[PDB]
Amino acid sequence: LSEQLKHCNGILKELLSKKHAAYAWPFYKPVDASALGLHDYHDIIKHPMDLSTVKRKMENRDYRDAQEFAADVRLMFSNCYKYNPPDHDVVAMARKLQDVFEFRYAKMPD
Ligand SMILES: CCOC(=O)Nc1cc(-c2ccc(C)c(NS(C)(=O)=O)c2)nn2c(C)nnc12
Repeated sequence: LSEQLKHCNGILKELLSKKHAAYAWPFYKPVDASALGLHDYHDIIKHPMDLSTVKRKMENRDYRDAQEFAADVRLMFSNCYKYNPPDHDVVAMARKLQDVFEFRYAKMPD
């Protein structure tokens, strides 16, 4: 891990931590469209993403740089904003978790 990717790994640890679990847990595993009845989910969302996938990629040392890590995390959030109306509970949860991500990601030394 580069120093930037070590920083990203620490961010991932925080996003997965009990501190944020009350709004992070819908992002812990891939959206299960069949169980939830999200009929059009895989038509609307071309590239699903979630924290278990980010965690797998980081653990396997698959990210080439910090930008690749950030793109996945933002893809996860953007999918949630794209699929859901603005007043849905899960959009508010996404925003609270993204507050954590964007602030800590911005503090990455460069
Ligand atoms: C028409 C109503 O729209 C929605 O219900 N939307 C969304 C719902 C949930 C969601 C809820 C409850 C549970 C138990 C789960 N679990 S999981 C990760 O296995 O699928 C997920 N996540 N979500 C994400 C991300 N993005 N959108 C949604």
